[PDB]
Amino acid sequence: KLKKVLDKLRLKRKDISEAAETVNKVVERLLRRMQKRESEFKGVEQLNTGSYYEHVKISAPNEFDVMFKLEVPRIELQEYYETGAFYLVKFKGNPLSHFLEGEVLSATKMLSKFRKIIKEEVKEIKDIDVSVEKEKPGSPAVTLLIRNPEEISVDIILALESKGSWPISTKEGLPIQGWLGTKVRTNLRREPFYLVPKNAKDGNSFQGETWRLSFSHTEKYILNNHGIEKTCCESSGAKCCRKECLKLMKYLLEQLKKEFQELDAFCSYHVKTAIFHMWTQDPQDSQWDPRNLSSCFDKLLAFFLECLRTEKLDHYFIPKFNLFSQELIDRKSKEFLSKKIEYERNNGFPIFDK
DNA sequence: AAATTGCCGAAGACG
DNA sequence: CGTCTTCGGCAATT
Ligand SMILES: Nc1nc2c(ncn2[C@@H]2O[C@H](COP(=O)(O)O[C@@H]3C[C@@H](COP(=O)(O)OP(=O)(O)OP(=O)(O)O)O[C@H]3n3cnc4c(=O)[nH]c(N)nc43)C[C@H]2O)c(=O)[nH]1
Ligand SMILES: [Mg+2]
Ligand SMILES: [Mg+2]
Ligand SMILES: [Zn+2]
Repeated sequence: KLKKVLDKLRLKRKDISEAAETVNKVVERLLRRMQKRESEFKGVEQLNTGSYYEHVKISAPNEFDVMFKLEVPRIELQEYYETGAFYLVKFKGNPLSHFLEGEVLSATKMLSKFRKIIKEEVKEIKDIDVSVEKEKPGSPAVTLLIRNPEEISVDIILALESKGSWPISTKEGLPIQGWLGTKVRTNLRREPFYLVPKNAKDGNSFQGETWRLSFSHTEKYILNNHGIEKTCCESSGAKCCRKECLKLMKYLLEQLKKEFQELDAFCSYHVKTAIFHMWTQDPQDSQWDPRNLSSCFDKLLAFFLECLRTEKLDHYFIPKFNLFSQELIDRKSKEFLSKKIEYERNNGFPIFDK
């Protein structure tokens, strides 16, 4: 049965071809625009991210994530309160000076200009039906809506790229030592880290100047290199069911979110974070044999439910950042989700049949 | 130095 | 399952 669900979740190449062709055209055009000329974003480079490029996108290739990353040398980070994830950016006749607010590089000012330029360029596109979605307060994304004629959304994410050592709140994160190993962990942590203009929610409003850490590049690597054995899922190695379990859990949540508005606070990143923890807890590829899909999915569900119950789901890269804090998600919402998941779990997952 | 190019891994399609 | 294919990511090389 789970196999049948995975078959239906599996993307079709025809859909992939048609969607990628249009998405690539639109993005290539926006990127070229940024790169020329007298703009503060001139040196941005593209990094494709999220579920489509990690091969865990489900049902249809109808949502694409892409970062336009700007390398910003000599930036100084000040942790926003003790959040671990959120930062004020300051510096040691540059283009980003327009976005200053004191010594502080305002995420909001910079994102607003970035968004302005995207919109202007989108207006110039005549051969493709593309519009930009209304702004969502606090979000780092400029979201495009493409009609291909089928609906495809594309999040363009501005990011700052810093080549320095990662902020200390990440020091005991990425606990992959017994799974992917020490060389991998050390090498990953020598790569750049990113900041996206997602504002910290502070009480009733957002702090407009704040940025949030992003490890999209590291996560992409992990998804593509996820076995304790180097040949995991390769042509001369054994297939595991790690990604299949992730797809099923994402589907379960998507389906539940579709019919209950009280689940608005939950997102796929919660599921992705949960399974990162599970892959740490069960590092052996033998624990993710396709023959044991049902059992791996069940263990993931059990862990997720325990996260809910204990109101604790630590960010995988930033252990003191609790995604399931009361500040972020009300206890009642988490109890609501537990009930719905337990029900589906206890009754053969009827929601999988649409 | 911006743009093209092939290489080959991941995984869909098909029998 | 094996073989075929397309798309993405890389970086040399123009
Ligand atoms: N590259 C990137 N993009 C980030 C990001 N953080 C947020 N984004 C982009 O912003 C929008 C909205 O952000 P959000 O915080 O308000 O809500 C995100 C949305 C979902 C997952 O979105 P996704 O990026 O598209 O993930 P997929 O892996 O592609 O999965 P699908 O469901 O299959 O698409 O989760 C929320 N969320 C909460 N916390 C998040 C986080 O820390 N990182 C991410 N990526 N999402 C997070 C979403 C996205 O386009 C970031 O760090 N890097
Ligand atoms: Mg996505
Ligand atoms: Mg998205
Ligand atoms: Zn694998």
